[PDB]
Amino acid sequence: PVTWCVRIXPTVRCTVRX
Repeated sequence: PVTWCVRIXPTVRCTVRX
């Protein structure tokens, strides 16, 4: 249920963990 929006260089990604 937790979303982790991290960025790798200029690209942002939201990895959802539960």
